[PDB]
Amino acid sequence: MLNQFPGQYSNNIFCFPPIESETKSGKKASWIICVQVVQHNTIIPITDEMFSTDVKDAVAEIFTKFFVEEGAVRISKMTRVTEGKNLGKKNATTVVHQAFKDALSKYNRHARQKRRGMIPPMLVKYFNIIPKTFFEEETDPIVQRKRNGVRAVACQQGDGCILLYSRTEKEFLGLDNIKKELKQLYLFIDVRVYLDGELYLHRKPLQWIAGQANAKSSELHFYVFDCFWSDQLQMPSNKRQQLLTNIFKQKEDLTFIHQVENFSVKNVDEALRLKAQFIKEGYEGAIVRNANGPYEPGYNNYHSAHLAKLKPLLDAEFILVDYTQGKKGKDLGAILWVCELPNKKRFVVTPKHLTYADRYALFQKLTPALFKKHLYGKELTVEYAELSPTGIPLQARAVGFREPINVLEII
Amino acid sequence: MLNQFPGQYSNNIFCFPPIESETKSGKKASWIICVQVVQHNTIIPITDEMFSTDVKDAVAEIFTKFFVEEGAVRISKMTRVTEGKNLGKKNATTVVHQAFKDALSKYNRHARQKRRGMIPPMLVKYFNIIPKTFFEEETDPIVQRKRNGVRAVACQQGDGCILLYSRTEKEFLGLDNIKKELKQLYLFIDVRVYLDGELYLHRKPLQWIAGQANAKTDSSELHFYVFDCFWSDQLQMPSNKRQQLLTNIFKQKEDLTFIHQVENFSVKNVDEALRLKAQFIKEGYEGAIVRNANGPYEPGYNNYHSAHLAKLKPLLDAEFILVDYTQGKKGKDLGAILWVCELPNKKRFVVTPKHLTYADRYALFQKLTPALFKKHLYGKELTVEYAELSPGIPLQARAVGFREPINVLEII
DNA sequence: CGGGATGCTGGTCGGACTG
DNA sequence: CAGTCCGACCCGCATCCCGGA
Ligand SMILES: Nc1ncnc2c1ncn2[C@@H]1O[C@H](COP(=O)(O)OP(=O)(O)OP(=O)(O)O)[C@@H](O)[C@H]1O
Ligand SMILES: Nc1ncnc2c1ncn2[C@@H]1O[C@H](COP(=O)(O)OP(=O)(O)OP(=O)(O)O)[C@@H](O)[C@H]1O
Ligand SMILES: [Cl-]
Repeated sequence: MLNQFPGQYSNNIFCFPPIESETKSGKKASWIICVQVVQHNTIIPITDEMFSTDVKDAVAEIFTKFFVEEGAVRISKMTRVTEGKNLGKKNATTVVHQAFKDALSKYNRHARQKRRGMIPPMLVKYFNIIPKTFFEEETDPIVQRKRNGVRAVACQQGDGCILLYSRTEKEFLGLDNIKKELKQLYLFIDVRVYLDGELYLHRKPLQWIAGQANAKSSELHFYVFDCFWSDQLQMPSNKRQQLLTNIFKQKEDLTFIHQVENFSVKNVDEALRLKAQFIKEGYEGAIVRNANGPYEPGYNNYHSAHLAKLKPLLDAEFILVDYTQGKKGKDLGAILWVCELPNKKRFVVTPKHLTYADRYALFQKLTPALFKKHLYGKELTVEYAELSPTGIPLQARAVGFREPINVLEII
Repeated sequence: MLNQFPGQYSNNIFCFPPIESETKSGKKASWIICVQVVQHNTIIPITDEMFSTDVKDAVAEIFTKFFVEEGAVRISKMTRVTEGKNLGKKNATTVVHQAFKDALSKYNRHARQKRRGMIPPMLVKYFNIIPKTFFEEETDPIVQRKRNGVRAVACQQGDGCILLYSRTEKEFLGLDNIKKELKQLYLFIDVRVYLDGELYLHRKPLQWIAGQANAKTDSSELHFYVFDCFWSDQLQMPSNKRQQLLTNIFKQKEDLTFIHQVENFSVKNVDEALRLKAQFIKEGYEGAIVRNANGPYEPGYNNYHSAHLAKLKPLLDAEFILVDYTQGKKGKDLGAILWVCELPNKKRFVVTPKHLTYADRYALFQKLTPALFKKHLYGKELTVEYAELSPGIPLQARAVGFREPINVLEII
């Protein structure tokens, strides 16, 4: 299929992307290679069918065009492809398909003769909250599913090696099914691009997925949800996702590598419905990306404020050790609980099922005495997001106690 | 030049190493490829001169031999090499040289069709001490120079990539001069081998060497000095055997410019080892490495240090505040005074008086008082020769002397 | 300095080859 | 007769050498 090759198609002539460079004189140079199909002294339009079956007396011609900054163009002689290769085998190529292969050959080699390490993948700062600025952009944010697998970044070392490394900046062993497909895909795409994704196979626990990724069965898939260039880390998230989609338009025959579906939302409610939907399809949640977010690598565990994860909260039990009130605004005068981690380190937990009138009334009517006799030392189940690395649970809310009490009635 | 190719030479026929395999029946199979040079219907001996100039009407013949466990041998047809390649260019090969290239081709491909990640480099436990067990082995230990550079392990990923990683298990950028030569060297050597060495360029500070190794834009001026090798499937292999394999690897290619084997020295006693250490310091190296002859390769998994290597280097210098004194507990150190300095973190450690006899250490610990020490030694600054920092206390610490010099034997 | 030619390794294809 | 080896064919990466500026 055409458009699997990089470049623009126009007036029946397909041209690969111009490769620009500087010369000794300091002027700008451009070099372009182009493919055309000639039958009966006529350039005919290129069709997807002629990649499977030849057309009678059609000849493919390849030529290059070269010119300095605002100078006259120079053309090469036409190399005529009149015949496919591996002509007897199942490897056989059509004339047209073989010409594009030779064109992409000369193109990739020209790029190599006239032209990179591991970058830590970007990390998500926000958790079940979407900053209002996400919907103040000219473009709507993107929503993606949140797969509970193992994270991996792909790149090509320039010598030709495909690098698959981890969130801990560690190269992966095995995954030959994926590295094989990445080697194929990198012939058709810019070799400097980093592909950022998740190793995963659906309906499988993370212990199994992490088991295959770390160990040295070729059954995992690679779901790419982002890309970036080392020299253009400020490129907006939106533009990075159009480029990523042009990369995957090229190859749709891949079996183990997949682009992650992108969803547009205009408000928080649209986003929370997609998060609901992905949980029922068995995923871990949703990812929200600001449309103008740059690529902020996670150097020294840095989290970007232009992504948000939408996940369900974790469950745990803690010992209630004290109570207090909120400080800021509406939370001022509203009661908060103080649980404690086994390290005697303590944290605030928010009553989830009480109105603000209750939180005000409860903090007014409670005494150190009545809390020592009825609440101290009780076990309290706490929905929380993450543990601050401090170990403190973040965004902690009290679901309820084991032994059920009504705190409104305590005397 | 012949011995640049793996295999044995005998009766004028060179044969590459047998590649063994299993069959469905479970019997052992062996496959061998061999090269011979025939002139006038006679196998003539292969010479290094035939790699630069052809011999008239000599033809090189390549053939394979294949046989199952204790079964009759099967022979292939002879592939005749009558002509070198790149015949007009400076790339030209002789007939004989071209045949060995084609043999090593079929050999490497057969090995690939019938057949690995980072392992943390092994770490040195002992410091300016050589255990007596090093000299109880059937073979004498090996001493090497200690280059103050950056450590690196080389291996080949099997797909064809050359991996150069660090002690931190992190792949290196740049070093194209070194990776280029490793790719050429790995055509002739077992592809399963790890080469363990040091990135270095002599008479240059470590800030510069580390500067070129870490950055992705080095000037391609560093060298790679290999001092060990290992196989993932045979980490119990004794140090001695690993160094012959390593030396056979480097016998092959001596044309390399950026890759070097580290000179091996035999010693029979501690004094022999310390003279080599002295000698390397005067040539500007950091010290010596001592390897027990039967030491396996123990990778530094959780910063694990192997008790079958020892470094011999000069000690570091520092100043600490004297805060207390005590005595030794074990044997000859019993009743002998020790000082107690303190790190800025208020953590304290024992320092040994270096220039006092044991009679002095006994007398001092008997005659000293908390009073006399609080008034003349407490809080003073004391220079301390030490080895390393315990992962923070200085280890093997010795007192050179104080800033303001006092004679502690005369304190009253 | 751009590119054809040459040779190399790794990939796939297809036809023996042999227990 | 089931892998099991291997020549053949392509292709990306090197180097060598000769136009092409
Ligand atoms: N489409 C996606 N976009 C971004 N991240 C995704 C996506 N699908 C799955 N993920 C995973 O979610 C993680 C979000 O980054 P974050 O810093 O939140 O990780 P974490 O909190 O340490 O791990 P977890 O999110 O599992 O608790 C990434 O590491 C990635 O592996
Ligand atoms: N011939 C050699 N054999 C072994 N190690 C060598 C040799 N030459 C230099 N070295 C270096 O000495 C180091 C000894 O390992 P060790 O665990 O003692 O390192 P370290 O103590 O953390 O670093 P340093 O030795 O610089 O203090 C190796 O990492 C290696 O880089
Ligand atoms: Cl040396």
